[PDB]
Amino acid sequence: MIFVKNLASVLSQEWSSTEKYPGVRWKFLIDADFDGSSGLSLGFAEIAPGGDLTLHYHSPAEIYVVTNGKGILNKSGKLETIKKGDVVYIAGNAEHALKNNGKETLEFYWIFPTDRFSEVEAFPA
Amino acid sequence: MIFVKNLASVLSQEWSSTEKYPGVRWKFLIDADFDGSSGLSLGFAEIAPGGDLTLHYHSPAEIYVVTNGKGILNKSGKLETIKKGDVVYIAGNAEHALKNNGKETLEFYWIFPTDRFSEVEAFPA
Ligand SMILES: C[SH](C)CCC(=O)O
Ligand SMILES: C[SH](C)CCC(=O)O
Ligand SMILES: [Mn+2]
Ligand SMILES: [Mn+2]
Repeated sequence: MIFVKNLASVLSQEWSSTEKYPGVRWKFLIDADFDGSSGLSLGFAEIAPGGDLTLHYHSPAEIYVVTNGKGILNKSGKLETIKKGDVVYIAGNAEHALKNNGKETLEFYWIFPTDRFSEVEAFPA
Repeated sequence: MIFVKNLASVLSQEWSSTEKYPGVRWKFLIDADFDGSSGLSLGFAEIAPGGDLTLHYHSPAEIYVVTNGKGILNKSGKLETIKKGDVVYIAGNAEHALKNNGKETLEFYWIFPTDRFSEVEAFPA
């Protein structure tokens, strides 16, 4: 199949969040648990000011596509600023974090080379 | 490795194009041939007004993330307009095309679950 999604497409899907990531919420836009797509999966995340996608890692490589705001990417200990217009590559099992130190919402898509988000087990650093 | 890319980062890289796709050009932002990265690869593409990413297919699944402009996505014969903020899922081997019928540049990222772009074999449909 071929399909098109945007935030409006997933209006009926509630935002997801977890205690370990303060100020972060997300929705699944391309995901086998919702769509029967496979091979790649994609979500959309918002990080509120002060929010932190806490240091973690997981087996699959990952890409972030930053679409709004600015933040601080923790590259396994080395900090680098990121902003709208950036893409980020995270090698499999590399520890990474994303902090929103700005006043605007930090927004990005993530992509995994998996059918679904639930196949990706996130381990804390 | 973990790294960040944007258009500024790849200024030194020349735009790629082929007579196969008039009015289309691209750069590689996350790609084994440039970065030694693996698992996922990503490029940035532009389609000029009247440009056509001609109907084609390839083995791996693909995602588009539209960052600007508007286009007509050909979903194996069923057309749908896409615009900034849309993401597109294309199943492996599904026939797809992307035409820019608008006045502004159609810009998007593409993502493959492959180490590099050059290993993807596209066939005209
Ligand atoms: C935004 S979350 C649903 C997890 C993000 C990540 O693991 O990089
Ligand atoms: C922008 S191109 C380098 C081809 C992308 C695609 O396979 O749809
Ligand atoms: Mn991650
Ligand atoms: Mn394609």
